[PDB]
Parts: sequence; C-alpha cells; structure tokens
Amino acid sequence: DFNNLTKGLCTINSWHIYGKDNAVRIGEDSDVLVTREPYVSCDPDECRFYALSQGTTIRGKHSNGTIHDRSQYRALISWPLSSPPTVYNSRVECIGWSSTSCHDGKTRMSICISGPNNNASAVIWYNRRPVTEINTWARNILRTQESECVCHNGVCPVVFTDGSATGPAETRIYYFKEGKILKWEPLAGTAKHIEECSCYGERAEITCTCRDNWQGSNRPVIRIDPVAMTHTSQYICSPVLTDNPRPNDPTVGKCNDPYPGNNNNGVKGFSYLDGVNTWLGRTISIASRSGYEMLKVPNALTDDKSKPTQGQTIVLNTDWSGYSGSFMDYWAEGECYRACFYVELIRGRPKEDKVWWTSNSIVSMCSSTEFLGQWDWPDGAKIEYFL
Ligand SMILES: COC(=O)[C@@H]1C[C@H](C(=O)O)N[C@H]1[C@H](CC(C)C)NC(C)=O
Repeated sequence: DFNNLTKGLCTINSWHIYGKDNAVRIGEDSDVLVTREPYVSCDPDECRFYALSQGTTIRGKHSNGTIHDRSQYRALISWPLSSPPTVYNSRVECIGWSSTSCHDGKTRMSICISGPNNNASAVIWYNRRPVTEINTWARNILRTQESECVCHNGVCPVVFTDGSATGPAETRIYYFKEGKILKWEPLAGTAKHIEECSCYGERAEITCTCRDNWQGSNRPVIRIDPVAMTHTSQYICSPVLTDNPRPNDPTVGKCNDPYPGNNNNGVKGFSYLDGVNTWLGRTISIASRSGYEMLKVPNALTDDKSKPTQGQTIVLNTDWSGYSGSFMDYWAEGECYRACFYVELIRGRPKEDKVWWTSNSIVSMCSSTEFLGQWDWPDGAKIEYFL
C-alpha cells in the first residue's frame, strides 16, 4: 500500500551521525564521479545517497569545467548509503540537471529536467519508466527542489519554479500520483520567491523550507496538504536568519516578507518546524558557504523574536559546506518520524581554484532523543593532493 504520513516527528534533543561517504578523499585515487546538489532518500527496504553527476570522474580530464550547473552530461544518480558515487556502483535514475525523487510506498517516482535555458523539460519517471513530461512555462531554466519529495497515500507534491532567479518568478506545486498529474497550483501565500525546497512529512502535512534567491535572508516555507492538494506559504518569522550569504541576525524577524540585506543569491537549506521541537540549519558564516550548525529555535516559524535555546555544530567554520536538505526514513520501526538531514560539502571552485573542478562529498545526520556529544564532520580531502 502507499505510505501515509501518520506519525509525528520524534523529539529532537541532538543529532547522531547517519552517513558520510568521504567521496572526494576516496575519489583522489579511485573512479568516483563528480557531482553536486546531492541528497538522501529512502525506500521501504533501503536508503540511498543521491546526486547530479557531471558525467566524468574527479581525476578525469573532463572534470575541468564542472563548476557549470547545466550541461548535457549530467544525470540524477543514486548509490549505496555512505558509499561514494563511483562509475561502477552508481545507478542512473534519469538524465538532466535538476531533480527530485521519492518513493510512495509501492515504487519510486523520479523527476529530471534538461534542455537549454529557454526551453527545458521535465520527465517524470515512476517505477523506473518514463510516464509524464512537462515543458517549460516561463522559458527560463525550469527547475526543482534538488532533494527528495514527500508522498501521502500515493500523492506526491513537488515544488517547481520557472523564470528569473533574481526577481518575480513562476512557481508551481504539482501533485503527482503514479507519475501522473492529478493537479497543479500556482504558488500562493506570502512567500515572494521560491527555489530548491527541502521537504518532509508528518501527520498528513508536508512542510517545505525553501530558498528566496532574490530578496530574503530568512527562509520561505510552504506547507502542503496532500489530501486536499492545497498549500500556503509564509516566511520563517524567527530573527535567526538561515540563508547565505546573509546580513547579521537582528532581534526581530519577518513573517510575511523577505528579510533584506542581500539580493540575488542564496543556498539550498532546510528546517524542522515542530513547535518547541523546532530546529534550523544554517552555514555558520554569513558571507560564504563555510561551516554548518543546527539551532533549536522554539516556534521559529511563528515567533518573530525566537532565539536559540540549544545547538550543535555539524561542520566547523573553517571547513566548506554547501547545500543542505531534509529527508526521513518513513518506513522505520517506531512511533515517530526521525528527522534527518544531509549537508553537501563542496570542494573545488570557486573557493578552491587551484583545481579546475567542483565536486563535493556528503555528511548526513538524524536526530536522537538523547543529548549526544558533538563532533564536526569536514569533507576531509587535501586539495594539495589533486595538484
Ligand atoms: C543544479 O544546479 C544548481 O542547483 C545550481 C547550483 C547553484 C548554487 O546556488 O550553488 N545555483 C543553482 C541554479 C540556481 C538557479 C535558481 C539559478 N540551478 C540551476 C538548475 O541551474
């Protein structure tokens, strides 16, 4: 049967290490593919790492220029958890340079988008076969979440965006079932710009924390009702800003508007908004993608004055991070859903231009009801070795 979001989130008192692939360190002397925009996603019988290959190995001569985001040599690949994305173990879900993927309890739906900027197209795969196609509607880089979608009784909402990344754009929430379109709605609510949403599901509701790439340093949020197939949007009210780059934390945040200070830029991120059991993720640095920390900010979503009450560093401010998204093992034993997340640890350009490539490795953590001691998890690769 299709999976149903019948549980609530487990109580988040800290974070335990879930998975790490040390891909760059290993790829230094093995056939590991160059990737970026990775995530984690589970099936009823296993969980896997996901990412957008660049169609070449790190050591390969074609790794030169992989700082680019959209080429005809990219594809959404998945591989064994904590293993590295190698040529020999990576499974291709579909061809394209923007994606999302999730299992509905019976089988898996995967979405890849490809094509020129003014004419991209999305192909929705289900049970590994192509089923539905959707052409651009704004003729400007049709794109998706870059992390797993979430399903409820067969219905799997997916947030897309087409248009300018630096101003008003055309965002849509598609409601799929068995890879077929049941309905779609244009974005509503007060979120003024949407991109790369990180979502999770609990108690028949789907929360997506996204990125306002044009004006908000606070992160927009879309909560979706998968049964009525309706949604609303707002901004995380809390003054604890979580995008990047971003201005310094104020004492009051903004609920229905973007907090200003930085324009046309950002990073994919996520949060878990569950009343007092709310945790936010953010790079430690306000100017670059360095370091990563989790911050317990009770009622962040609705309290425009909520400040940290607990925290945990995931990556030190002297190590590179990157995209970060949410996922959960909706098929684990237990009474509650265990909040998990991954952090893309970017290596190479533009920050490390001694090499001509841009890749990353993965770190993943899930929550614990215990108050576990913390440690930091850097990529671990030594750039000098690639010289
Ligand atoms: C797959 O590439 C990404 O995720 C890239 C990565 C890059 C970043 O922020 O690091 N910007 C994304 C770019 C953002 C758009 C809104 C301009 N998306 C696409 C599909 O080109």
